[PDB]
Amino acid sequence: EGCKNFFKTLDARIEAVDSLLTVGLDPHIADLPSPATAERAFVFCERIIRETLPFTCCYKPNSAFFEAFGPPGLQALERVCALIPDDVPILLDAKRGDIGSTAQAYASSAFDAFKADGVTVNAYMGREAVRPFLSYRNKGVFVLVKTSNQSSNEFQTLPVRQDVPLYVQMARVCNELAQECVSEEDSPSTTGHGLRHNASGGGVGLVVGATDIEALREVRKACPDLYILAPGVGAQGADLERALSAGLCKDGKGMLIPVSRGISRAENLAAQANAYREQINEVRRGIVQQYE
Amino acid sequence: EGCKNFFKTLDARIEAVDSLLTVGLDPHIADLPSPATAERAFVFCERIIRETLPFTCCYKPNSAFFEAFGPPGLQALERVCALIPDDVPILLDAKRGDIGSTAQAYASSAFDAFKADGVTVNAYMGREAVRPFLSYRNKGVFVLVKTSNQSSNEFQTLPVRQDVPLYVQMARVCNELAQECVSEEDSPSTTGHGLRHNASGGGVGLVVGATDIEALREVRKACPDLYILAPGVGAQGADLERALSAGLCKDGKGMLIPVSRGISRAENLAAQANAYREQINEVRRGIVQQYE
Repeated sequence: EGCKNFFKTLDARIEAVDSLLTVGLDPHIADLPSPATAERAFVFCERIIRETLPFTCCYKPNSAFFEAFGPPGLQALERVCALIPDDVPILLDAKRGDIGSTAQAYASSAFDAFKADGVTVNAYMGREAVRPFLSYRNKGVFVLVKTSNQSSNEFQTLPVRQDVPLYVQMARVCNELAQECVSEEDSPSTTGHGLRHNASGGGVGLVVGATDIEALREVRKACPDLYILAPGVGAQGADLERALSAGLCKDGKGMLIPVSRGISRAENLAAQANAYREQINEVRRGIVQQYE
Repeated sequence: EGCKNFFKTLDARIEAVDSLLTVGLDPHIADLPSPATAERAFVFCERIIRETLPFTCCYKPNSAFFEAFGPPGLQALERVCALIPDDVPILLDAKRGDIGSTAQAYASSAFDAFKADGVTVNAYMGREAVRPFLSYRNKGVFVLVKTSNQSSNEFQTLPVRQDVPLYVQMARVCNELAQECVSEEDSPSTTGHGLRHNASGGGVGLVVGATDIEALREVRKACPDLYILAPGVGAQGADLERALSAGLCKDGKGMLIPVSRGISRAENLAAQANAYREQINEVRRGIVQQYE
């Protein structure tokens, strides 16, 4: 079964280990034994995977930290991705964004070379920057909508042309794009969250910071079915219970909570991972119970 | 003299070889001898540099095409960058864009590891995504304003809050950012285009497609001194004479014309490079002559 994908594999993994926890694989030089190397970055990511695997539904390595070591850093990235099991999606956080010809090469890099199951994308340049990634029909493509940082309140929150914030228009385009890539499948869906993904387990995802509760509420309203990657928990001190409440779908899914330092710096990685997992699960229980 | 920078080195190179031609180093698999490899990508870029060097003021390798071959592809990128002389700026077209911590790693990748003199950046996430690159005070940081593709007329041209297009607000932020990073230098400048770059030869650049003449006119008006990288010529059939007229500064500089396939596919690379060089120069003659 070399038919590993993003969303279908994800859903099974989520139900199998009961988790929406995504674990970031970010080898910051400062967190590695001195003197830092690409090899040490590999070991760092290995131990993390080895210990948090039972509580994790998805691994999110961030390309920048590997790129910091040059070619040996990417050599480490490839080895890290190859280390992750076939039943656990790999979301490559590279926030790539360029024109057609060029985006096709970033897509191939992420999927053919690094062998990721999903990838992060920047759509400032419009849909021509997202489609090339979606041609790989079984892959997850997560578009940056409203980010977790402070400066997101500089362009992303600008009123656009009753006016809507730029990030909202971005979400509407993403939803329209999701609908465009599932246009030939029997509609309406027979399971419900039909735009969540396509028959191959591929589809459009959204990146919305957990830090901004309003944004999650607005994005969810524009894109009711799509998955949302919500960075912010731990490091940026985001309110986890309030975030899930705003972004989770009726079925208690449709949202991924990525944590990096929150886990990697912990005395016990495995115990910490589970702590977030359980914490997340307390909220999911409520959401799913209200509608039964 | 290991004091190579972007803008000061650039200006000298521009005057030395009399050119605003930037040569793209984009090894598309389709243009390489079959079966394509990272090694063949290196040779491809080598021959290009070897032949167009005398007419080129800057080399622009696009990271995506190297990333397409995996780690060996980046191993090739590093070798390509190391091949370029000390008097010719290297602009790494990676369109990187992420938060502080992470952007610092992309910066280090581009400068410490790949040893580029400049880099392309995506500011959808605001100024926190650009500053980390600017901490490397002698480097050129080119922000995506209004791109050359079609989909740029999807978000970039949206009216923002007398309303202005998003790309214009993006330019104003870039100019405000340039002014922020040169705030401690004697002002006004003694040479004029003072925000062009800082004392270390570093500074903020702009990426505006040559294809959209109006955009060039608008961006120039918001950012009168800054350099503009204008992709579009050749491949996307942009009007070169009209583009330069809209974006060139009074002194006949402040603009870079990147060409990839236009050159790489030519029967004679060197002759073609010069053809664009001369073509560009005919326009510069006029601009500089009107104000004398």
